[PDB]
Amino acid sequence: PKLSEEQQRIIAILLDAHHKTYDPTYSDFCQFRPPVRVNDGGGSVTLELLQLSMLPHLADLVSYSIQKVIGFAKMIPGFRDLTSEDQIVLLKSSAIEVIMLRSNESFTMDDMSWTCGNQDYKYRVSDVTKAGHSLELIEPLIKFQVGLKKLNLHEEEHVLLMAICIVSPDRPGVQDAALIEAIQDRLSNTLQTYIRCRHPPPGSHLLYAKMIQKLADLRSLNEEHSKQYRCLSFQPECSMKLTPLVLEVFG
Ligand SMILES: CCC(CC)(c1ccc(OC[C@@H](O)C(C)(C)C)c(C)c1)c1cc(C)c(C(=O)Nc2nnn[nH]2)s1
Repeated sequence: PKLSEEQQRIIAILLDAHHKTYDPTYSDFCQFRPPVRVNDGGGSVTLELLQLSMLPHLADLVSYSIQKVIGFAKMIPGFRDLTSEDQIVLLKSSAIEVIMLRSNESFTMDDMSWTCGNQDYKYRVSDVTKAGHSLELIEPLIKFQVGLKKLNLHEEEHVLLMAICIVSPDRPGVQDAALIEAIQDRLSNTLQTYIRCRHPPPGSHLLYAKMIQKLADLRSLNEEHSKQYRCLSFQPECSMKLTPLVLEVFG
């Protein structure tokens, strides 16, 4: 097969959008409220909810990340042709899934952590539980990160996957499903063609089907995250540890 001029333009736009919305040096992380790691009885749920020591830092990180996702989405070919109602629905419903995809670049299989520079910005299972989450979310999240890392995606495939994730016509509340489907089909066809033309074997074997499966896995992680966020919101005064953007997107 062959990538058309339009498909190559779409790829060039998305790579550029990524380069403009992802900092591989994590230079802004020092501006977030500082990470706090204290004694909590070996990860006791009770003391983790009493302290929520990692919540202001990780809420700042997710809020920064939603801002970058918004910036990326604005550059997706066709996204600005949608109504403001469809843009909000797509952005709110995909935000945590795109964050999970984005975070894979800093994820390392050496020690199963997200290494964003200094050991202060090295995140593990323990840090997520220190923000109030339980193993029902962080165990399959780690499983997803490893699974995605083993795909060894080209940057072109990585940007196309995040773009396909955002522009999903099957999100609850979407009005113009037909226009969203036409945008995603253009992106999905660009991806299938890219894999056939540029991805060499063995890595290319059933890669499109594996990428689509990661999108289904992301929906299940989104529902679990949404359940965990509701339980965290029952904790008195925890909203003051969040941000207006995080409260709007997840509330
Ligand atoms: C995806 C995993 C992880 C692990 C620390 C994460 C953070 C907060 C989390 O929960 C907190 C939320 O539930 C609240 C309550 C809404 C705040 C959860 C469940 C996971 C992130 C790691 C990195 C590097 C991320 C990021 O954003 N990477 C980026 N962005 N830009 N450049 N690098 S996110």
